Amino acid sequence: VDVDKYTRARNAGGKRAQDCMLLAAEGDSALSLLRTGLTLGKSNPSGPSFDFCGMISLGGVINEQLTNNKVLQGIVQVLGLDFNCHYKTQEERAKLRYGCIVACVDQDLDGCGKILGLLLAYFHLFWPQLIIHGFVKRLLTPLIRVYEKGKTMPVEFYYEQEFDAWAKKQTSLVNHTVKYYKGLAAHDTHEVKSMFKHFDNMVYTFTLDDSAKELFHIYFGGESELRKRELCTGVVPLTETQTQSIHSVRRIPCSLHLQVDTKAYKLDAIERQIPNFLDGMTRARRKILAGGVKCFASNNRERKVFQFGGYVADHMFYHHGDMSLNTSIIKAAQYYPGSSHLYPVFIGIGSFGSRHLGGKDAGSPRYISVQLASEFIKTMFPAEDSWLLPYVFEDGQRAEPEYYVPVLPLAIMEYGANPSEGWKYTTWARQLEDILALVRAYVDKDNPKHELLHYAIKHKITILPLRPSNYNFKGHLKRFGQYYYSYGTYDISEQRNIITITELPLRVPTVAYIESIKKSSNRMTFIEEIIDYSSSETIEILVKLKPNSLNRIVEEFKETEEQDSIENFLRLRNCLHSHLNFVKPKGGIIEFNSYYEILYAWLPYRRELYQKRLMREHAVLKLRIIMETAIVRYINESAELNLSHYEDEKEASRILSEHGFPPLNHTLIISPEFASIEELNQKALQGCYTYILSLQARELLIAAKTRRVEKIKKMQARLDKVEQLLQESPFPGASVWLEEIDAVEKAIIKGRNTQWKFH
Amino acid sequence: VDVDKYTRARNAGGKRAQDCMLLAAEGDSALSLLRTGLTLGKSNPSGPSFDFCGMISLGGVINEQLTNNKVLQGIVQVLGLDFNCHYKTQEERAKLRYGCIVACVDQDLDGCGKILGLLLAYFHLFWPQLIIHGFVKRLLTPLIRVYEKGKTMPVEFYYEQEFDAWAKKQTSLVNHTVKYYKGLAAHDTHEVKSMFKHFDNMVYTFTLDDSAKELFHIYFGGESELRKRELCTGVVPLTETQTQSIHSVRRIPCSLHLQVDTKAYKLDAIERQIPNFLDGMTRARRKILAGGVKCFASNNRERKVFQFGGYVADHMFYHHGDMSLNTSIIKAAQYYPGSSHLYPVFIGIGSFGSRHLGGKDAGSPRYISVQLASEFIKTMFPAEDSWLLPYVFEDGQRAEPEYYVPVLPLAIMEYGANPSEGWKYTTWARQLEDILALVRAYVDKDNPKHELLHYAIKHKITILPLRPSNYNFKGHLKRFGQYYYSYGTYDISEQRNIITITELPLRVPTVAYIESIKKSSNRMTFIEEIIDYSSSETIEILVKLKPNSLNRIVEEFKETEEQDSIENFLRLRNCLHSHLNFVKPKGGIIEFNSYYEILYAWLPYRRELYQKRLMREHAVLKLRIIMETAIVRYINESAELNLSHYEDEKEASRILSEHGFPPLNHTLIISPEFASIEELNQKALQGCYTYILSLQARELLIAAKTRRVEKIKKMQARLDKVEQLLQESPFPGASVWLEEIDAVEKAIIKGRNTQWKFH
Repeated sequence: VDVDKYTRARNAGGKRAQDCMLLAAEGDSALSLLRTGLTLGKSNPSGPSFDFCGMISLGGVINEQLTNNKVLQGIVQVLGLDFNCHYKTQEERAKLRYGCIVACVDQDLDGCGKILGLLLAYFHLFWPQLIIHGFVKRLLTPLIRVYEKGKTMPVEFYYEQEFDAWAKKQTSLVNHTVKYYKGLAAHDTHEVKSMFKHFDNMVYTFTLDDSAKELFHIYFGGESELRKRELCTGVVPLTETQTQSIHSVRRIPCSLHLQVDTKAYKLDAIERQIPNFLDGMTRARRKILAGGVKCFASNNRERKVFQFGGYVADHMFYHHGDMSLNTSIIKAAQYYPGSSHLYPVFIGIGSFGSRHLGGKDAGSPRYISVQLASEFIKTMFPAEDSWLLPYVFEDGQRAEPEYYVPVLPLAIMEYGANPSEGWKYTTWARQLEDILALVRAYVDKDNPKHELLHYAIKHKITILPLRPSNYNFKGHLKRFGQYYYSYGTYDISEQRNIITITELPLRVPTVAYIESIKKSSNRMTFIEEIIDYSSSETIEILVKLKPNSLNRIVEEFKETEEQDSIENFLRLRNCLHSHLNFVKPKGGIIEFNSYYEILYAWLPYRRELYQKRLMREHAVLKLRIIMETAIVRYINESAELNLSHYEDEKEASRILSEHGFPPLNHTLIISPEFASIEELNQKALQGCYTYILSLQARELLIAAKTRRVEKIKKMQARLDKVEQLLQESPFPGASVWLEEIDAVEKAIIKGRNTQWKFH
Repeated sequence: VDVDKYTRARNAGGKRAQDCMLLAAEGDSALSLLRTGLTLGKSNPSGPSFDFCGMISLGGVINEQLTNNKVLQGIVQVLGLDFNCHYKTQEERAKLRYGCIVACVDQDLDGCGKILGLLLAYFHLFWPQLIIHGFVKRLLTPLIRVYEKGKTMPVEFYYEQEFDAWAKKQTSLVNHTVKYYKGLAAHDTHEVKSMFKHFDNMVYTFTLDDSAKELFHIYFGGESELRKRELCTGVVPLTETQTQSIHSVRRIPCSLHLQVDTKAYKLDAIERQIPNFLDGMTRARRKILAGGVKCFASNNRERKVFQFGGYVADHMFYHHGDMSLNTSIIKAAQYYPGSSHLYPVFIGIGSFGSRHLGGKDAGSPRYISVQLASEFIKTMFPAEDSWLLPYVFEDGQRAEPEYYVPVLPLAIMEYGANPSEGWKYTTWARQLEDILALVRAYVDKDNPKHELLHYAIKHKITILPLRPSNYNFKGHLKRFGQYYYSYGTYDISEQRNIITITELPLRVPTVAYIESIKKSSNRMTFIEEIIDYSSSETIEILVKLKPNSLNRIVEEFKETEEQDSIENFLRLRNCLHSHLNFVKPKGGIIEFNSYYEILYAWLPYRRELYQKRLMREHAVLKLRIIMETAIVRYINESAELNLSHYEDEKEASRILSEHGFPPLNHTLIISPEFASIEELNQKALQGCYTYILSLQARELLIAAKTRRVEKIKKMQARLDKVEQLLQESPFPGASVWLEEIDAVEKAIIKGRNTQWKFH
């Protein structure tokens, strides 16, 4: 009759059992917070205590197998729950040892949504009436606290959207400190006391409606086509009306929790394994790329992998562990035949691995240095449109972007595979020449197939070919039926009775291949020994045969038309199966039938980004021209017309306000940031004033005025060119796209002439 | 007849077997380097190839158990080695399948010294003649390469001392790039080709001498008192004569390798578990403290544990993994009764753990923030003498200091224990009042026991008491015999038949204690249930007894005089066993019989540091006074006496060289660094000149000259005070030490009034 990590309430199971509540803590950290709150003593006389309140741990807890869960068995035992009986009446519910169960879990993705979702699913499966009658409850701790200097009482928000609405109408949010509490352990000692002072206010009840029954069957108890539609749309956050309705009665519908908290957890797991089709990288790889750009921007100096990994964790908010971070960093710099990256983000300094072990023979991160490939990165990922991309915010801090939009589709140009046994994803890189022809035809108006390609977009004609890349592959790519096959190369020495394997299939490691041949009993009866004399980045495997075994091979493998007998005796061919699964930029899962669809879907995103880049540049140039013209006009209208003897902020302001000097916002026009065109327009015009008078005396000289006037002419010439670019026949920024394609191609050619070293 | 990760040489085992060599690679990364070098083809016609050369892996390999090693069995099989036969003659050695075995291991501590030391020990144990006749060899790759711009040929050094001698006489080492190769994976593609172009030059042979036989028995095959003396002295690096003798004949004595490479590996493992008695922290904790000071120096802003852990890895060269780093960071900020740190380095924001689980209930590093305790750290670890401490250099980059010398001995003031099952180390914190009395008496000349204490230092009288700290412990500390015991507190309710435990022993977790009582069958027969209603940082455990079991207890535990029957029925007492094992600052292991010896040994180090601080400050002040006097004298001897129309570096130099302006070194006098007094004297006087003429015109004004003159008087007054401090009766800087002791005490009192929050 014992349960681990369970503290019995004093009144539990007695006459006052219905007044007792069971706190289901997520883990040990949650238990410590509950123990502190439940034992405040005389400091919180009205707060909960160990009277009418108990604790139990939900550690682990991760259908016949469902009943074997030891953690869930303890919850049933302590609550007095009985199977085969439905708690449809109050008198039957009075037999339970506790009045209700309250789940105290973190408000993160690996919190409510997974631990709480399973608890709701477990109760719904066996005792639906308990959820209907409010037996299952949730402790809704504050998510965001805003602290202002001079005030000891913060402003607490239970949802992200609540803070966004409040911050929008809070004018300048400079004197306020914003803290995010995604886990129960994030609360300070004084914050815990405040939460338990109003403990009853943060207890929320779960309600079961008609829509929740279908949702429970989809998310839980089902791993089939039913879940596909739910995960193909993304997470829709709760609206303001829904949030206010929840707080009005402190009742949370089960459907709303599943649609938001549970779905987001499901999508997060997939996003860690499935890349986005816009750039073909997962969120973990984005932080490495975004961190790599930031780390090596000031100086492109060699850094150790573990040293660079610390930079990514410190700056890009990477908290999944250095073991996965260092491995991903190493994979981002590996360059060998059959490597995942045909165009590595980083430059590999040292032994980063080899094709023989499939990159598993990489050196230790302590001795292995890394360096950013500046030439390739600065062209494939332009820095001028990086401000335009949406950015992931981690606890209110800017992190790696939501997605990258490279000049060429990287989801097609690289080899991709997910080691995890779930949501299969395999991508075979298409050759650069085919991809360049398609993109150039789409953008260049003078291309002979420019009109034909645009016609083929709406009808999926696919006039131009897309073929697997044969770079760093001295084999054969043959298309039989609807699948491509990569064939290895072998040499036969009749006099020496030795078969030499000079090439393996496209992505077959040497060590794994030898094991597959060696473990085949039927094939090994013709082989006495296998010797691997292969060099780095080349295959040379000597297969020694029995004295009279070469002849016997041809009558046992039948000499298939598609596969040679030696190519059948030795597994020298493989099928290039593609599982084109990707995550949409807005959220969800998208399925692509062909590599053309991925390229066709990526084109609009890059097309509008060029228009967005020019439109924002046009807005910035107009603001800069106005500011510089006013500064130049100020020199011509200097102390000779209005002196600066006033030397006061208000007093200098009105004297020229009649003249007509605009109160433009400095530090924003000179240095734009991640600000949209609409956001820039309001802040620039309706901002501060102090951009004049703050200049030194030498700027008023005739020589100093000349450079400012010349600067205006330079910006005016640029402004006229931007207008011409916005009016191009195919779409705005078509010529800019073509120029950047050539720059990317030159960087790739330069990186291919060397071993992706560039120096 | 198969061996994993073994590539057979073409001539191995044949007529040319003696010309073949077996390369024993440390791991997969080493194998990749060997494969690249051995297959350079026509690019290296004279280099080694797969002819007369093979590879084998030493992965794992970590006496009856020695013979069961699968990895070593493969080496014996491929070499044709036979037991029970001694290779004392050439004809017997001709039966081996390879001429020699060459170990290709990293030049780091977890390289040669451990993997190579075991290989040498294995051969020495069974076939000593093979080492005598040169069968065992080592591949000595370059350790340090120095690259200078404009030259493609670097300068290679095989030892750290070789580079130090070369860099000492290389004048300004500004145009040279220094790279460290502590592992085989650190070599670039072009460096590997260079190494294998001269492969025979980097092959070194091991020689066995008389002294090596005893050393092999000590380091290997022995875990007893014999190893104690070897590890009590530290590592002595090879001298210049020894290094030159090794390179002259390419023969490495086995004794030299064991005394340097193997001993350093042994000491490194101990240093990761045993702290230094000067500050009571290991090398891992030093990087956290040194990183914490650097991270929070600019702004003391809250940072996540994983975010701060990335900073330590990136800046303090921490490469042992974030799992150990995050755990150590959390332990550095835990503050609860029975915690390891009575004076945590950091301020714990969030749930950092509790006494019930012994700190194991800490929150996830993602949700847990950390903040430096600036008030305590800036006083206990002064920043002005941090430049004086020796510093660990990782690959030529400055890292955390070799040791810290705090104002008070932290090795005595904190609780310490090593979880690892080796080199037992347990420290029980002495109370602050006893420690303050001892240190103050030693430093203050006016203390009544100042003369008595100094007399007691040389005779170990120990006039002043040292007692275990009772802070955050509502129990009893009783000294019986030669050991201290901490007793818990209990309450007995006769009418309720419940025993309430209001206090546990000093360092006994609540959860572990209940398990110990619950697992005792004899004790559990009187207990029906145990309920843990304890609050945070307080103990309240209800023990429910059988109706007639309280009486029976007293006749079964006999009511020992030292231990009460209830204190015996419930394990409410423990022995404060102390294992005072520490690592010496210079290296080695030191054993302390009593806590007085640790305090007595720490005193000289802190005493000389104060003298070193004042002596360097005196030297800096003299240089600053000379520079400022020259600048002031320059204003009085301005263009009126010598103009600056010359405007050339050489031309302006000689015109005032007759006047007598010294060519002082700027950017060093103004901003001292980790430079010794002797180093500072040479560089300051014999440096550059450009400290005059580089000042702006306003500095020559009469008002500007006045502040410079006033600044000289301020420095002159400080210089006179420093001379007075250096002539104090007990020792230089005695009053400075007393002032800093009060500052540390005030910070501790302030941190104890709060819950180590300070705000």
